[PDB]
Amino acid sequence: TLPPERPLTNLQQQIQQLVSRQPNLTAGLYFFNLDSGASLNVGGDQVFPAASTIKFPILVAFFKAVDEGRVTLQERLTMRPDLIAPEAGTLQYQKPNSQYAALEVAELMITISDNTATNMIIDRLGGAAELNQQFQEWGLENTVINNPLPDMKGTNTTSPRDLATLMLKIGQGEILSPRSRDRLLDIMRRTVTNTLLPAGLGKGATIAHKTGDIGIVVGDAGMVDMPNGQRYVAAMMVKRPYNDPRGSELIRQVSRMVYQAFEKL
Repeated sequence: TLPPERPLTNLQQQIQQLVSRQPNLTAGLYFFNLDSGASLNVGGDQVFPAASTIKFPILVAFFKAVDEGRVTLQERLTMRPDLIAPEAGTLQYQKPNSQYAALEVAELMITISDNTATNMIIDRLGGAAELNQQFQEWGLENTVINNPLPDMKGTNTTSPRDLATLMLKIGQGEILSPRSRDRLLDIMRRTVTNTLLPAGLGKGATIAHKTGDIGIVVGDAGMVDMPNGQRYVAAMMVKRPYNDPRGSELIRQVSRMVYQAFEKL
């Protein structure tokens, strides 16, 4: 039973000030503390290229199909030539039409952001339109798969609010069965890219999250448990000049600010 949003208006103003004084960076972020209801929303509703953050909603859809018996964890998925994609991933180095357990593929999609793995999962789950439908059903108003991954062009979209709100639902025990939820969270704690939201967290904090980076956009979203007992959801996306390190640094800084604010309180 959740508390109502209570905007941390002063910290929101500080974050707003910070994200707008750097040229050619456009940020959006949404944070929500499950205990205090304290919230931060600075451009959180705005639509952004999803980059690999989209793989999080896809993972939820994978486990839903598993819950519903439509997919099993050990069934074999084929890496068809049409699904193979460059950029992040290890499956692309394997022989085309080799096969992998559905769970292994869903895992790789998140842990290492495997693009071939992602396209395999999207295909197995009925394609982009089918998944877009599901995203709408979960209330994800701006989360849309328009093209296969890696989608470097950035045609796939989401919003910080969409991502955080999905994680909030999952954190609360909605959508997925207990078994599927816990496995999803396990997988989202074993990702290899922890240079954004986690880099602003204090010692002892844990985070289930998924990053996305396509050069023109960088972002991350997840759920943090703090050693003081508190829990919050977090999502931030930054449009930037191609590969600008300022964008990644700005996420670390906002992450830090928020974490330290929740510690004070």
